[PDB]
Amino acid sequence: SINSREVLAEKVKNAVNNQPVTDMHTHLFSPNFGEILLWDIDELLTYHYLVAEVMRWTDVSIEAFWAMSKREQADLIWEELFIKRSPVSEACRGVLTCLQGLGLDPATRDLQVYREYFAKKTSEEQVDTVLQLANVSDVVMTNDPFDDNERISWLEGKQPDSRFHAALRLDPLLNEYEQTKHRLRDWGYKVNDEWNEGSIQEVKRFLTDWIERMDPVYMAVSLPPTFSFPEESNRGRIIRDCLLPVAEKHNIPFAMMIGVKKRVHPALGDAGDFVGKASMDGVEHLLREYPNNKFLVTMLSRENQHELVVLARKFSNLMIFGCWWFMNNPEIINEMTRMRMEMLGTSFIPQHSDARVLEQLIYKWHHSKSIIAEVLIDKYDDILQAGWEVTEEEIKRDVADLFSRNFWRFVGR
Amino acid sequence: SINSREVLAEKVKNAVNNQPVTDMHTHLFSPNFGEILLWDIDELLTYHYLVAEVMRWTDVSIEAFWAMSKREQADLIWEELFIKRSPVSEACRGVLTCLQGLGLDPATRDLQVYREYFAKKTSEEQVDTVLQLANVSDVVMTNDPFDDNERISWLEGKQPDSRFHAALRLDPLLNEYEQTKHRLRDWGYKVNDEWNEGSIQEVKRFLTDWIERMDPVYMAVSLPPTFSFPEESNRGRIIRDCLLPVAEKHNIPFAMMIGVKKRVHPALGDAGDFVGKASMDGVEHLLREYPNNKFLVTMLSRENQHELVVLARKFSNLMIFGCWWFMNNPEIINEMTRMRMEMLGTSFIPQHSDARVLEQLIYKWHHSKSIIAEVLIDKYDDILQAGWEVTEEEIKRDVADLFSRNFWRFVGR
Ligand SMILES: O=C[C@H](O)[C@@H](O)[C@H](O)[C@H](O)C(=O)O
Ligand SMILES: O=C[C@H](O)[C@@H](O)[C@H](O)[C@H](O)C(=O)O
Ligand SMILES: [Zn+2]
Ligand SMILES: [Zn+2]
Repeated sequence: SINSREVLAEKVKNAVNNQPVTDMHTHLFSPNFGEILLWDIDELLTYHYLVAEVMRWTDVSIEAFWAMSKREQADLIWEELFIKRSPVSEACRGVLTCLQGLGLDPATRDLQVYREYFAKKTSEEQVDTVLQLANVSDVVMTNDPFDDNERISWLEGKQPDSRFHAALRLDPLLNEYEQTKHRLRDWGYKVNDEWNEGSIQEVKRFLTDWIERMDPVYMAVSLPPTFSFPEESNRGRIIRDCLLPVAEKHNIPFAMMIGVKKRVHPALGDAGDFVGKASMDGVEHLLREYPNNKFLVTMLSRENQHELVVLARKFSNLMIFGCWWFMNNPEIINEMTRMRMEMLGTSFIPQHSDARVLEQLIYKWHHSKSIIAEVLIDKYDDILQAGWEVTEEEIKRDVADLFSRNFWRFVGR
Repeated sequence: SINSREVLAEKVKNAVNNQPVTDMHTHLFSPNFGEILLWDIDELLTYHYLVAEVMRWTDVSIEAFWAMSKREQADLIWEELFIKRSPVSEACRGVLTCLQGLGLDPATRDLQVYREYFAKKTSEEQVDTVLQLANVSDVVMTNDPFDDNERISWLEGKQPDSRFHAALRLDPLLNEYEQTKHRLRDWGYKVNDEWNEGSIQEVKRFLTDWIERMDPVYMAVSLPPTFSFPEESNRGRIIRDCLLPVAEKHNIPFAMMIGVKKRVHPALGDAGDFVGKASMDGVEHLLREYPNNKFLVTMLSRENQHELVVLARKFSNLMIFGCWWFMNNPEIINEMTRMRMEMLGTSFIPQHSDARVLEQLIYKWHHSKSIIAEVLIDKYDDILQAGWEVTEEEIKRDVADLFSRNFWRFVGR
């Protein structure tokens, strides 16, 4: 039986380590979609998190950086962030965890040798390897139909294998309708100059056509710190007249990733986004006024985290998830996961990888699981010491909810 | 390939229940038009059908009734027609069907709890709820340009959403021209004292102006039992020289609801109209003499129903529809629907709801569909007995024709 923190620690760590993970938000693609799925050490080293970091150290111009080849970029970052300075940051640590996880030894710092490993392997094989090592059963993608490369694949019949699931990303439609409406009409969606019945129906038709083609687990959008709802704006009316009705009809949840301030430093590309605290008014209104709609929410500002948890206490149709981006750091992952558990028990989704490069699934889940395991150990021990019987079976059940079941139960699949 | 009677009944009922309905005559309005759209339990209980019925029981004078507030009128009707006597009449049965459909429970007879349901929703939300429950996809309104409230609404650009369609009601123009002509000139339509070229072209202009503003699926008028045509009167002349030619040009059907005798009991208001049998001469003449015009007809007298069916056998430019008002009772709906199918096959429109209160769509259609399903089952079964085997697809086709396709195909939309 489990009758001590010591015994508990072992059981929790084992259960957490063995629980197959459903990664509900990533930037990975089923291997059959082609090169859009990024992988290998050079891709790991050029993750935009490391681009931002290297630029704080290197005298190499950002324009010169983008001009270099992928290998040149990787060599520079490795040299600047691993050799000239110890790789102690979270993103650098992550690269190391991946290498070790694949059987490569960071002790040698032999980059040329690490590279050879990847060269003698295919995309399909590396996917098998990584999913096995990271113990990830299901990966949810981010599918942007407004991206020409991504859109052509779906239109031409490309479909993910069983391990990969689609999520209809809609940032251009909701946040740039003034420019995006012209593309809809180019694709046959007769949206008019004014927001009338015709415009509302065509936008709904656009969403329905893409839902049928992708069979998404949810529709998503990243939003700025200034997000508000209700709102007399293109976004406010599209959400009110089109997105919500369609989502309820198909019982598809609406995922909102709030707090991103896009391109405060354009020259840095994907690495040029900032953060800002948002008002909870919009989320609060959406949850209260649309009780038949489901909402998946994650916020970027550290200062929004505690109140988001309290908001989940208020509305069952709100399912909070992950420690997103700038929140995806040990210090923050820990505080967020503890506040969440203390006020929500196990009724939340503690994490997602947001993996942009295949191998990251290894470090993202290993770094997170160790922290989540420690929180669970503290929480289980507190009730154990209080006289409660905790069985290994109940631990596996709870761990399964946190890393997989809660999501699937919420999406309705 | 259906050969057993049980499967046949099963497929017919499923097809009827699943078939999205086009309700081609109601007194409902798109929710954006305002409070003109009536809804909720108090509105249901004060429907004029129940006003007439409660007066046969209550000692409360009609004057006092009208003096009462809406909620007080509802309480009296509830007490008098539901508590003091079993609510077995069709209208009272309808209110119950509505409450049950909404998820409310008639068993408790808790009127206050029922009211609480409506109080927590908006008109927009309730229309969404009711259109779904009643599986009604299209509602045809009754739009009267002679009503100040309605007119100004159409003048200020108000447009119904895609679920609602307009029908240009002309009772004041055709039945009260003498008093109405002064309003036509007040609006810039210079009709002359006598019926000449100018008076004819200005009346046409009025019609055309409103057809362009409403884009009605048809033009309508309710007529008395004494209706005649040809006829040297304002109605006879306006119809001959204006209505018909204008209707033919725009290929717009002319709907005539014949048989009502207005205000035989003035104090009852909307619940004070009576019925009388009409001559078929006028309708016979119109169909034969104006073959390029389309006519939608429904009559109020039980005694007019059989010959109307026969008239439809004579003229393809006649499309009979629904079981109107005093005909909208199970006993009459059943005999009417059977006489119609027996002499016209599927070439007619069996029903319309005539809803004045939103929630009525639930009971109007539920009560009618069960009866129409019964008739279909019997007729399909009769040919099955002869050796004919229908396919489930042919059934869905026939059902679609009756509840929606016959109307749109007839109006040409
Ligand atoms: O976590 C960081 C991501 O890789 C971002 O670059 C991304 O834009 C963000 O997660 C999003 O999906 O909107
Ligand atoms: O069913 C009865 C209606 O509510 C009547 O009051 C209405 O005047 C009639 O249907 C009409 O449109 O002439
Ligand atoms: Zn992301
Ligand atoms: Zn009517």
